[PDB]
Amino acid sequence: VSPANGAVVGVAHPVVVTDRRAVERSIRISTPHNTTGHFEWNVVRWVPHRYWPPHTRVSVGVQELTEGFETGDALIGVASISAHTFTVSRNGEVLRTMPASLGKPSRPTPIGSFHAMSKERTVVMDSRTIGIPLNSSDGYLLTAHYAVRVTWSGVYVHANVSHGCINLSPDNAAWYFDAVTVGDPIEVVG
Repeated sequence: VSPANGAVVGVAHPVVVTDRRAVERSIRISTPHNTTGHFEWNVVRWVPHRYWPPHTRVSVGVQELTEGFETGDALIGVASISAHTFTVSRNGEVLRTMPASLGKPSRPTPIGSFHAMSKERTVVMDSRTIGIPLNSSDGYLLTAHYAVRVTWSGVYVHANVSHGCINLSPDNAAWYFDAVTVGDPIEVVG
């Protein structure tokens, strides 16, 4: 079961647990206002309906085991294909509307509602590593700085960008990296 014990995460962070109805029954999310959500699939995860309440203690019961974590500030990022922005708000107020490169017109950033999965100060991205040659237009070999993993499928926040990834200036990517915490909502919309 993840997040780990005591871990202070953001508000889009799902709980991950490693008959489909039968293990669902053996799990329950206990919150101060009994927050509702649903199961999504092995390994099953539970997502809150409109997020977690900020600064709320969450405990997960799964069988004879209970574990609990905390939520911090409500820091929300929204990526607009059409506005060409990444906008980061924290508790209502917006901190930065930042210009962003969201994929490329061939492969723009996939619409969805996600969370920051991890933080890596620099990450090298070689298309050869997943079977894509460098002589391709959708090919690359670069070091990404201040990379925040959006999806399992390879979107990173870190312009002809491939894999759907989100590109910002270094000043803005550094800040978001500073601002963001594991769990924070990243929203891809129009």
